Amino acid sequence: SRNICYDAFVSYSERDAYWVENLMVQELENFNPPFKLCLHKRDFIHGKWIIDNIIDSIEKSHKTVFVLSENFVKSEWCKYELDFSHFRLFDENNDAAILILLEPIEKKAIPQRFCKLRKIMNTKTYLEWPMDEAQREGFWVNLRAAIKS
Repeated sequence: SRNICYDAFVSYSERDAYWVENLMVQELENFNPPFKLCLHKRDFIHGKWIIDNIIDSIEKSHKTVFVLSENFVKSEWCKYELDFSHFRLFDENNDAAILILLEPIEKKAIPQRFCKLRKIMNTKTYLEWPMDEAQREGFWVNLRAAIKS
């Protein structure tokens, strides 16, 4: 396109919206230099359809960031379990997604048909949002690193 690319497309839920739209934005969009983000629940076109918003954002951004939380799992995850004929390269070998664990998640409760997700949890690969405020600086450092990895 003209230059309408993005560093990351961030999918998350409305309940976690404050964190993403304040905390993450200040550490990324307001970083220096800054990152260009497509925020799932802030930049989606109203008229445009759902699947177009998703597929389109994903394709227009270098990476996809999932902000995992109990609520995000119940309310937004499924669409990401079962996917269909669009990534001619299969997301499984397409840079992989960046996962952020905003809060802990009782994987016992996590369905079981959520194969991808369960893996994720076990693989224990994700940037865990620290309870200790003294350790959040490092977190953002890791986040930016990952997005630009």
